[PDB]
Amino acid sequence: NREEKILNREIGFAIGMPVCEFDMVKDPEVQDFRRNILNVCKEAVDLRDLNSPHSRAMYVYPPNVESSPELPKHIYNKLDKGQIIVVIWVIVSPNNDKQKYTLKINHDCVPEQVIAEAIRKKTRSGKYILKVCGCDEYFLEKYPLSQYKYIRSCIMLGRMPNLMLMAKESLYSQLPMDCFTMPSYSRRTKSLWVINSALRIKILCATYVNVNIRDIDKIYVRTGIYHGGEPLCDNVNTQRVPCSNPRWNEWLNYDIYIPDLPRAARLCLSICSVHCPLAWGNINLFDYTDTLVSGKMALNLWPVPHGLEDLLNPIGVTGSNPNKETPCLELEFDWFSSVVKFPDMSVIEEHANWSVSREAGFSYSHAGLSNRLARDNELRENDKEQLKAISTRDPLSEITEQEKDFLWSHRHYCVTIPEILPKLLLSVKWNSRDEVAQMYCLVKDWPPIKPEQAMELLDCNYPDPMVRGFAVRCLEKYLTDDKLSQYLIQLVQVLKYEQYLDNLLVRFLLKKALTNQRIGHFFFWHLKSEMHNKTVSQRFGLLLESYCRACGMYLKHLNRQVEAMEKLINLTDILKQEKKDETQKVQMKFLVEQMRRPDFMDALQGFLSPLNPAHQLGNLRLEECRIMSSAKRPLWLNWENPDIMSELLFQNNEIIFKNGDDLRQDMLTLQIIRIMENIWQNQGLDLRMLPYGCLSIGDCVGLIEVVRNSHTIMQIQCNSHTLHQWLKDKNKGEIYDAAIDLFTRSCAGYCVATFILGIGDRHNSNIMVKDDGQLFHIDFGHFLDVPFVLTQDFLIVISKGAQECTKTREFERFQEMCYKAYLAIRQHANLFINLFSMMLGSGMPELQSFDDIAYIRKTLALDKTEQEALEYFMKQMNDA
Repeated sequence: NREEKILNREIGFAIGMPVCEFDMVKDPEVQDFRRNILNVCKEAVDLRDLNSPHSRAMYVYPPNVESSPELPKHIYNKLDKGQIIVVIWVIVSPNNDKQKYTLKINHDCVPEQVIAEAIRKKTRSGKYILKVCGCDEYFLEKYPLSQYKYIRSCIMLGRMPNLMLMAKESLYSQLPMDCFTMPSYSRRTKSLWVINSALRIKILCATYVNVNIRDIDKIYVRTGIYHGGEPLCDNVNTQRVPCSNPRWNEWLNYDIYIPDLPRAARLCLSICSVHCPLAWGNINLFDYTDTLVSGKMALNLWPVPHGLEDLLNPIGVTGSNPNKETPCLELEFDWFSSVVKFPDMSVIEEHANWSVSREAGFSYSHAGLSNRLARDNELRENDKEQLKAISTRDPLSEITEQEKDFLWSHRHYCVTIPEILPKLLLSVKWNSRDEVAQMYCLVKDWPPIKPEQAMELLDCNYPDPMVRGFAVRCLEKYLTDDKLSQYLIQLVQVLKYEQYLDNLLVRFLLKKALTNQRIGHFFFWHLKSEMHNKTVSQRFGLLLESYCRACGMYLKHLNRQVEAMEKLINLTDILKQEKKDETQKVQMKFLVEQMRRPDFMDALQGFLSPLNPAHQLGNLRLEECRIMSSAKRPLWLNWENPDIMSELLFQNNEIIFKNGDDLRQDMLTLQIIRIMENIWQNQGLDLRMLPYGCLSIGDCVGLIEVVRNSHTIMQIQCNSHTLHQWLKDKNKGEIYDAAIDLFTRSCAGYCVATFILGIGDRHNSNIMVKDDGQLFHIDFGHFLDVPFVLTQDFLIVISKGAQECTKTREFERFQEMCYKAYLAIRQHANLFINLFSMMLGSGMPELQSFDDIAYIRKTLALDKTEQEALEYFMKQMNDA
């Protein structure tokens, strides 16, 4: 058709990849994915069409609400007699005439109740909705007004809520309807258990294996069978062969029997020199149709990632390298006269139910022969008490083989403490179909666990699809849209661990992206920002294709953002190329020259901010745009806020564009800070952090939010009393007390957060202070390594200029904030551990092994008691 060719052009421009390149791939998994995923698209579109048009406005403008309607004490105490003061704005004439009506109402009022009170005091002389003044956020559901994050924050900050009445007809008429069309491209045996053979694989020859004859005599193929990074048997190598003729023609035998192969079994192989590795690759032993791979097949290998001292790379992704001009290794698997598939769930349930009756046969005498079969043995309360103690340890405490045998034995009891499932799963012998079949039935009826606990089951050491299917069940039952957005970074990353294109995790995330457009925005950009990475570009490219067909009109607004970013990349590439050594003035002349060409001049104005799509980026104030003093030439960009009420929120939107630095680390560290702030605010501990906008949009390219009215400590010094005098100066009179209080709280938060996270390299140019006293750190490149950090400059401010701070009462109140903030994060240690664990396959440099993560066990003292952990942080703080 004709409309389909335009839509494919729009999809291709958004992804940076022509749709026809997807059509060219003859891998049937690819084509099946492109068709089979389309039911998620129709379900999502139908969810947006049931109860139109309010259904599609919910989609485009979801409520921005907190997790729970309950308010902490320090929040409620902001509100005398449970009453909030809210200003409601109405425009009487089409000339944008302002009329404010101030209201005093209960915080739990639905937006309809706030419209009623506003319309009654409008007349003192069901057709409207509330909009946040200054940005495209709406209050469409019947949430308690205090539960919306904007209203909650206005209570938190002691700032005045500014809202606007707007008729429903206004918003609805500006939301175009979605005409999702199904595309022209959707319309297109013996079990393993009955095979008693040992596994053997044929390593025949290798091509494109050019390598320097210097320091190379012989080369050889190292293989290994793994299940999620743990070997199922011994690694078997091939025999050394000459470098000029890479032929082995060798069948390798492995200590594992075929019916015991787990579903997620993978062949991890590599080519190694003689005694270093050259290139690696992984193959799934089963395809996406549950078929034991049989026959000849060739694998294009991957270059060794810098830092890989091992010989195999079992955590790297699986599949052939798309660059077919790389080392290519040829393999052959046994055919067994028939198509071999993995047994049905009914066959597994039979074998497992059979296996439980074999237990009651064996009785108590036989139970002695195996420590893992302690089911028949009677269980003292010590056993129940040890299982409880095991279930309460962090996801990275070592589980001994005694404990693993102890866990398998009591699995019918572990169902009663479902939080122990992760450690239980780690106790299975995954190379025993007898045990695994029996674990499946446990997982089949396992009680749901918290989303924060289930996310662990999606990282790099739970590859089994039944384990991961249970994990998605949990998120799909308890994970709120708020928490989904909060954790979206990690949930996108764990898609890389998935063994196949079509899988329950991606169907979950895609459906939520296509029913919640705040989520779909960052879903898009987190995927788009890594299309340059060839290990996942095809995976994310196909997933982006299906998204762009069903997200609706927002595809047009996304392309609008993509070309904006693309012009900024091209323009900054030309600066780093042709004017990199010129003065900043010569660079600015060239910048203003390039920016005033007509094609560029609208590509970058009249689009939505990728940092926050509620923010509209109107006209560009070139007079306020500058190349920044930093290296890599950051662009200070300034747009007009075209909103009618821009003066009540922010009149200019200031964003830094940075080309050259990997921003994934800043984006992650600020996520952790935001979550830590959320934990502290829920426990009534008002420690004000500033998790500040930072989005990676591509390979060492991204956007950074500007916080206004802030200065670095180094500039403020331009005496240890110097900082405090600046704060006294900026904050005279009654403001002094609130300002000192704001600095002490923000300092406590960042002291604790930087200590826990091992945030080193902190100097007076990495710590800024706002005019209202808000301290906050910056440039989070390095992290997880450093001791507790408190300069004398900070302490003088806390004690309001006193000589000894330890002596004053304010330092006592400062410490209790830290100890409480420290113990609050420690009580949520599993959350942060799992979040970092999910980031291991990301390819991020500073999160590549569990050794990198072990440092938060040390700073949080998880192997000690909450007493002795507090004393450790008692000491770490007084060490100054």
